[PDB]
Amino acid sequence: NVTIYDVAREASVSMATVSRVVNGNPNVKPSTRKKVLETIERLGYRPNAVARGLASKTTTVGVIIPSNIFYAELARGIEDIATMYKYNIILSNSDQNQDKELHLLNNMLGKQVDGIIFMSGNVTEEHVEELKKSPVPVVLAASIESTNQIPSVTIDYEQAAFDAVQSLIDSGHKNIAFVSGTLEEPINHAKKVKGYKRALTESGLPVRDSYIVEGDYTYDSGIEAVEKLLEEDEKPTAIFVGTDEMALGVIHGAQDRGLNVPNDLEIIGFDNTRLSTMVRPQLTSVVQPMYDIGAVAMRLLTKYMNKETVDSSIVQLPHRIEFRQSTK
Repeated sequence: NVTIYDVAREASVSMATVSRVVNGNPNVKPSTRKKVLETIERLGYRPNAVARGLASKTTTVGVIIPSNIFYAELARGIEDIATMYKYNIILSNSDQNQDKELHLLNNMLGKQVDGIIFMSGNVTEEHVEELKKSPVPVVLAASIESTNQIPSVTIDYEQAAFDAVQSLIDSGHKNIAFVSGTLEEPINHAKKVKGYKRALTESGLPVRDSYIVEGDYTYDSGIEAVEKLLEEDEKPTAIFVGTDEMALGVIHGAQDRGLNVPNDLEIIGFDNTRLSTMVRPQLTSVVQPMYDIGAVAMRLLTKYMNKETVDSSIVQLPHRIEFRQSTK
């Protein structure tokens, strides 16, 4: 676990000075000795290599993650398998794709065995090519790429969309819109949009291009997008929304236009964020099983880092929908 280097950093001296103190050099300022000795005791540094190696090794895993809540459960899920697998977790918050890609080349100088679990809200194509570099195998969690060379553990977004929209239809709505995150992202253009379309097709419903409004993942775009849809000639009576945060906007814009949300306009969102229970018509919304996704992820990774069979990439766990008050 612990090197000369670790000690020298911690006591703010050079490696050569930690050795000097390890070797009992007598002309080391004794304040220096003192601090270097306490750092040694404190960190648990042994000067004997055969002992230092004996206390250590064991198979470790980097985890790159944006950590509010639905992120936390994904963590717990990973942590819980590391724990019984007796592996170790390097966790690290990264948000900016610049922060994201450093962490990659970053913990990429990891340690014994090694492998990496990655989760981002979308994919850099850069990202698809840095993953492929790293010798250690990478598993995507709650992240897709269309780059289906990267093993991924997620829900079925397209079916989850489909399922979100189906409940609207089962409830009598003909005129149902979608409010998406940035379409460029495959969660959107390639899944929730498909599932939304298909839900409409399979019940022989019109698939208007104007019922599909693109937001930016903020609460406002959410608000803007309702303004737009509410200006349509025949207005939607129900709206699927690609994330919760935008959906709070959509409920609120409607409530600002005098519309009762269940009664004039049913709304459903995605992920089951803290916010879904922080609006008043409480947002019925799609629950990913994030604990499982991180667990199953960690296992997947493991079956790679050990080199074995089974199907990757297409690991899709089930989702469900928490029906709350923003549907009838």
